[PDB]
Amino acid sequence: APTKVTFGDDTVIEVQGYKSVNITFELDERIDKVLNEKCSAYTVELGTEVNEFACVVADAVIKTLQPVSELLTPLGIDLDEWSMATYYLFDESGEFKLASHMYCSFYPPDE
Amino acid sequence: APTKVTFGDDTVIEVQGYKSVNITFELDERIDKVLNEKCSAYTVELGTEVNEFACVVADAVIKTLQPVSELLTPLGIDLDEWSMATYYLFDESGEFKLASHMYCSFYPPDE
Repeated sequence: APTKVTFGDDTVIEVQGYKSVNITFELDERIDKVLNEKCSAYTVELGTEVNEFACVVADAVIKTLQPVSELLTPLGIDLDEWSMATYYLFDESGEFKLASHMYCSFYPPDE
Repeated sequence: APTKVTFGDDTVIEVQGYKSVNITFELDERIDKVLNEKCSAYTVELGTEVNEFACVVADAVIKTLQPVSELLTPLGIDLDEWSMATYYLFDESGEFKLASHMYCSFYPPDE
């Protein structure tokens, strides 16, 4: 919800805070170069959690690859199987917290 | 369109200016009481013109009176004429410039 700020008089503005998040994809090591081009730019609200931001990134990867579904099957990639995978998003140092540069992978951020 | 403010780092904020407008009605001088109570509070963008503002106040007046349209016919009010009538909005001094307090009437602000 945008925060309404009244300055007295008669004028009222409402602001919303976002953060420009750039994601480097490590999903398949092959089609990652095209994911870092077509669905690598995001802008998320400050109050959002990573568990819910991983969903819009998930929907964007499939919507990016769905038109070219038939050129993925020779590579062994199944969008139906990819549609239900667990997309993890962690910091540049490796932690499930929002940040500028984040990594996307099917596996947790190591240990 | 909300103006985007890049503060460096990765934080982007969207700012949109609005203006609190309350309109004292001069439409019928019998139902002007119930109009000043249920559709006299608006929040308009700083750049909106009055001729376009008159269209949302017009719809808000008819949509306020439509659920009780059958009680307006004994008073001599027909929405089908109000639905197609022309609504003027002017400053406290009779100018076509937005302000906190404006008037609404079927006639221009005198001469």
